[PDB]
Amino acid sequence: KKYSIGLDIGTNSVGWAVITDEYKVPSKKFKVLGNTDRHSIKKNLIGALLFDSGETAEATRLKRTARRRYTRRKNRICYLQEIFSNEMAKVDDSFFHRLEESFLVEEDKKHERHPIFGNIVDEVAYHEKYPTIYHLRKKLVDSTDKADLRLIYLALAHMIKFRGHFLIEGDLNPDNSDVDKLFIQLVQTYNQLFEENPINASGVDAKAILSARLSKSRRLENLIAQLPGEKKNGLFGNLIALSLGLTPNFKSNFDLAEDAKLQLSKDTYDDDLDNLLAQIDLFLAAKNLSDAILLSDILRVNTEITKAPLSASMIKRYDEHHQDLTLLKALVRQQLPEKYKEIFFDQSKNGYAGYIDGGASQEEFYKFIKPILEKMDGTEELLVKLNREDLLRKQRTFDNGSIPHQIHLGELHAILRRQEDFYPFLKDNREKIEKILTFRIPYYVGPLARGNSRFAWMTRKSEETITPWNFEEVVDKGASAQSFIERMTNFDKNLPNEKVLPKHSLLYEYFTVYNELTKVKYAFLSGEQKKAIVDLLFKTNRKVTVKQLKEDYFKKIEASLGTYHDLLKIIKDKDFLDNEENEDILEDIVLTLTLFEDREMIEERLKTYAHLFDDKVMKQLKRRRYTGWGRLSRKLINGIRKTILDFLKSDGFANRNFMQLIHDDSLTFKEDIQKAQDSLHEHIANLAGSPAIKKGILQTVKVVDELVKVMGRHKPENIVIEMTRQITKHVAQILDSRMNTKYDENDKLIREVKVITLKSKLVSDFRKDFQFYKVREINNYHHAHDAYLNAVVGTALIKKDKGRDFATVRKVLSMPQVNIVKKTEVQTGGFSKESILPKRNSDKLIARKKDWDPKKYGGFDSPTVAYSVLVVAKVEKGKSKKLKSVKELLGITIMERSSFEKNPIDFLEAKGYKEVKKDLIIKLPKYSLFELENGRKRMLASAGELQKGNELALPSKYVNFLYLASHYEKLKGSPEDNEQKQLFVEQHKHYLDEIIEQISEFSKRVILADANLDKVLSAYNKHRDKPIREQAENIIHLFTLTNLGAPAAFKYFDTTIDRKRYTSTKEVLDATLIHQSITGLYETRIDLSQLG
RNA sequence: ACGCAUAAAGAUGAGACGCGUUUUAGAGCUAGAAAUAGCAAGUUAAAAUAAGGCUAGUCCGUUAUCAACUUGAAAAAGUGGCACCGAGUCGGUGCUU
DNA sequence: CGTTTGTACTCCAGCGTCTCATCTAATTGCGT
DNA sequence: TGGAGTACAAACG
Repeated sequence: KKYSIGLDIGTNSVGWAVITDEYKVPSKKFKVLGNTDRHSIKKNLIGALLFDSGETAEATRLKRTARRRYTRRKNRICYLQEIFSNEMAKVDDSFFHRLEESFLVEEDKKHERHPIFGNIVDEVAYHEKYPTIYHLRKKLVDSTDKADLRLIYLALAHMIKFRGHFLIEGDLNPDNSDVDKLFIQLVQTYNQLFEENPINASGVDAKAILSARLSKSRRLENLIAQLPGEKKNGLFGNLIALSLGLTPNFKSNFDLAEDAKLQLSKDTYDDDLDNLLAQIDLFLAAKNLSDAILLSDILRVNTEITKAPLSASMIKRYDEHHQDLTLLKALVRQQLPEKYKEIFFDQSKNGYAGYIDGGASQEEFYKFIKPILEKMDGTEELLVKLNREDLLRKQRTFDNGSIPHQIHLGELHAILRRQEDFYPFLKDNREKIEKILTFRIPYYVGPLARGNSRFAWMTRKSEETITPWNFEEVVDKGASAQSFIERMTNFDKNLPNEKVLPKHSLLYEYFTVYNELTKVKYAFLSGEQKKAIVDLLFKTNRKVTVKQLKEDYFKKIEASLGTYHDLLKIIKDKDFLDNEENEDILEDIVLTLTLFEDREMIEERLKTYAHLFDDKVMKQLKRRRYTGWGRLSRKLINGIRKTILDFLKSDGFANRNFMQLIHDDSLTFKEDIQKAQDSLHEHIANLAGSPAIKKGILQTVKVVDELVKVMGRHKPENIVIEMTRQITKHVAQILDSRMNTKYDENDKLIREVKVITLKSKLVSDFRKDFQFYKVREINNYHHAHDAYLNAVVGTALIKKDKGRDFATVRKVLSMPQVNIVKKTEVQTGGFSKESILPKRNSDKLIARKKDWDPKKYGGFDSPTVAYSVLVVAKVEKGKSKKLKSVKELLGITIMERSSFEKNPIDFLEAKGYKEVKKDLIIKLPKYSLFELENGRKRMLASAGELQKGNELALPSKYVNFLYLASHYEKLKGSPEDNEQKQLFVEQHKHYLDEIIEQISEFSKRVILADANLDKVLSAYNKHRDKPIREQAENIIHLFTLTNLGAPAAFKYFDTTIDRKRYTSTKEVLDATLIHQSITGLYETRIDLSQLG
């Protein structure tokens, strides 16, 4: 018999339906097996799979990189301890050890409690003399006396461990923090160079530039307000180049500097400024201006006093906190004695004592303390500081995120240079320590694997271990840098194994220009004319017009080659460029000038050709750049056999374009078959979009194949799919390739099965036209009905009685039975919640390491179960230790399944069970389905919780009525329909009571939440008087009691009603467990009451 | 002015920064039998950031895939009759296994 | 009297900013 | 979101 399949793909559901030539759905008597006494069930060919949505890989990468950074930060300190290790034995042979025993409780320490000095008086003196680390950093920088080696190490480790951002290149001159006023010096120098004496207006201080939020709008407005400059060089158009990345990247200035580019004042600036060098300070002052605007912004100290600006800022940031605390204590105690014992003694409010010791941030502390400062007398300076957001600040606060590492380098350099003459091993290791601080792995070399990585691409110049001091002697940077881009670039589609040509490659240029000119006709343009036209026009003219100059040449005798011309300007040797014996040299150059960007690999690669052309040409070309990868490889256009490029260069009927030349002639048709070559699990990688659709496609294929398997393996006639978009074009190919695997008398496909695709406008119009209204809040049958209607409308459209069929449509929409299925799944993810709880005496705490007992150290909490196993055994009951037989359900967590699947018997024994019976172990994943009396179903959600399992089969008349009242005004859309709709809905009201009765009966049968039903009924009785719309708007909310899935709270007009949480897992240990196939038609029932 | 480089959505990979938690170290004092009472103080550091693994690397550990049962180490293959009259989570009648 | 267990009721969970590279695919400024 | 954890009072031996 003929039939068709309808489908409806989604992000969380896949409706499937089967219809014969008549639009009704067939039914069959499917067999069941197990230890039950049932043998058959009769089911309808309708269903709807449901599943959990997939997710993106981002959140895993964001932790993988963090794991790498934590694995490297320990190695840096390991190197530094190694350097000190030869001498530290003469001072404190255990210093590095107490620093590791520091974390753990006093009972488990092997050495003394005090980390630094190991005895009480010295530790107290140390904390008395240097209240923070910064008072030590500054002391070491500003001193000429021998420091103790422990202090030097402790200061150095702080900077090597915390080292600031690497985002600024070149040097920073520390004293430029003082010279922020040099705006007048800038305009002065601009006046000296531009002797026309531009405006020297000084009425606006640089302070307004530094203090403001100097966005482009603010920068421009403030700059133009202070200087209506007579030329752009004195205003924003140049000062942006002087203080920010250039928006005028081209034509940065027209008068000086060759009219050439500058971009963002990188380290490359020192050579990009050669345009100014060749034709000339206006451009020198930018350096000091930027240094000033940075340092004077971050540093609150004029550095003329000291070499260590940051240590000098933080001391003042500490002193003001002390001086304000001592004042505020006195004021609060004098004016409000009742608040003193709250603010300064609590640890729960947002007060000061709740800001140090609690978790309170700066923002909420100010929010709390503003009023007490405001209404009290004499606090004006505190109000000023608070409005500036500099009141009671901590040193290591959240906003240190902008300090650059040159400051740390400058401090460390002097720290070494003051002490090296007393401790010789520092003298010959300075270059090593400073290297440890500054060393960084380049972004294109990647992980330093040895072949085991799934990610790495690095290649080695030697088989040796990498350290900071010999990185470039072991990694071969050129090969890694090339592979970095070669890894990601895609392959040629026509022969899927060779790399693609760059867009600017010269062979590609010839190919394109020949393919263009061969189509010129007047009769096709013969070969000698090809040579003449190309040599005259395309090798001389920088933009040959499409039309005119060809006609000019024609009348004289009787789309661009850009890279050729750019090379012609870069190197003037005409016959060096225009020679075949140099084509394979220049092609490498055109590749290098697009494969690299860092201006070091280009030196690395071009250097072999330095003899072949003079210095100036080489230095000019080194700065050139190209970008873009094309479509075709070398093998497809040339080399493979005369080649195709030769045929294009030939004369006669070879003028046929590539796309036709390769296609018609067997001699060149041969390539497309000789290397023509794939399963779904890698074809799916070609699909664009998020994984959320890939999952739906994958499930849809399985559903289709298994439906075909059920139906006696006769192929379906038509398949209708639903989501001008590529994805729905790809899915059609995915289905039809598998379906039509059959070949005709010409060895090509036979269309056994047709694939069709629709758009939702038709089905929505059908809904509105024939009043098959959909309400999304009641039950999950809409997926199946949608799929069925898709199949109906698609088959009707492709075949093309409405006065006869609608009865069948009505009944199949009204059928009570629909094969809803939820996909079982083993859980994957993190072991437990991340928050490290404080120590508690409860035993739920999970140890954070092997030998850190949670009772003393705290730890994680609330782990997650992977799957649950039914176990039957004997357990030791009572003080008399009776080995009572027990049947029990146990949960296996993600952390444990590795051991469990390795050895179930010893794990179940370690749980405490004795004499467990092996073959009675069952695996029960999440969402396993159980059936109990009266059809009361429950799904497992964990070892100790359940979920509902039933669908409410509300009749069609009620959903039809509720549709006409869930929307009243917006639903109208037309007066002639509205009048009769209003006349209809008004003439009966008892349907509200019918809905209440239905919900009450269904809840009494299967939900068993009677208290909430009583509350609902009482509230409905209370509000019976309200108009019909007000009733309906919350009657729609009322079905949240009966819907499938985990229970959740909802609200009724004034009353919130809380969720009921089933927990009685014990009631299930004797229910009929159901195993289902994906479609749900094939079933297996295990009766747990026959076991144990 | 039709044109395409464009911004504005994503997908994937690599390189660095700033915080936040947890446990110790920073000798609280006085009057009282104690409970309690009065006052003083507060800003920093070390160690860990999925338990761990063997391939021993400056490497790997949260994405994707997964009813039963027979065979197969596994991949993988294979295993469940039809017509008719009716509907409250699917029934019944008939034929043939 | 002592124990297990059943219901109703809270309170809760790691986060923000940089640089670089490739791809797809639908969009618009105003190129002239 | 929806699941683990704490604190509370009644049925059963």
